Amino acid sequence: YISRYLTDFEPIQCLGRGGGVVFEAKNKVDDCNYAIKRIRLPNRELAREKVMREVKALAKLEHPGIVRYFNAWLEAPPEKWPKVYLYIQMQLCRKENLKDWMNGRCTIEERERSVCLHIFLQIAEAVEFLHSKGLMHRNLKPSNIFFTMDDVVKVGDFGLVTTKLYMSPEQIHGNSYSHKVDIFSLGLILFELLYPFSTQMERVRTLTDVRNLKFPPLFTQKYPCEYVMVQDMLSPSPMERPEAINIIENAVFEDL
Ligand SMILES: Cc1nc(N)c2c(-c3ccc(NC(=O)[C@H](O)c4cccc(C(F)(F)F)c4)cc3C)cn(C)c2n1
Repeated sequence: YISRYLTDFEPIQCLGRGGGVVFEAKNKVDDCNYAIKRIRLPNRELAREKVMREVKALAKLEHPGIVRYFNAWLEAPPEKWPKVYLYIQMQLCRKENLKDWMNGRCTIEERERSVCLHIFLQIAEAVEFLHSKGLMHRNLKPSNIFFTMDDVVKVGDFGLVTTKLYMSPEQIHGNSYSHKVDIFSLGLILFELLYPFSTQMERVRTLTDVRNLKFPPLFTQKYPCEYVMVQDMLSPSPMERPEAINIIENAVFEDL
């Protein structure tokens, strides 16, 4: 038995904690560094065949807000001590993610209104695209939103499933039946972009409050239009929240 991953790539480090795993690996033939994700597949035939049906439909996706796909492949290695792993090879993004970007700019000066909305609009446009193809991200949060080396915003890892601060409440109690879950996540992200934080304590407290529609008074005054958008997006009743498309069309972006 030969391992495809081990022959063709020389591993660099880990990028993603798994509960699967995400490595940085140089491809030997093309000398480029990729984000490789090793999933352990289920034992069940009909669980596996549902994952595979997914990679099939995600492979087809092309959008500027979706990380660039390269390859997907299976390995069934011998028992170290019937396990089959799925590898996906993705464009390696900039190591500074949206959390890191935000953590480095803790003054309203550094959070240039126009830059923030631009960043957000990309995240929103990506989510529209996914929804238009009857797909939901279900994993939007600043730690899983990236920039390319070309400095383009990408919605991060999603799909292929076997911190809860950005999940909608219905996502946290029952299965996340609705695709509106993504609209909720967007609500928080838009706010957090426009309103920097000094401490971790302050951030947890303030977001936890905004979830319950208890907005800082300086925010409500400083950004009146955004405040109504973020109120809509955070509607406790999913059916009340706007569609992805409705947010893009909002006049706040019109001329930028
Ligand atoms: C520096 C860096 N760059 C990355 N791209 C990632 C990623 C990062 C981003 C996106 C994704 N996957 C996807 O977007 C989707 O799963 C997907 C899209 C399109 C096709 C496919 C297909 F392969 F067909 F299944 C999957 C995965 C990782 C592993 C995670 N981390 C921690 C990263 N760090």
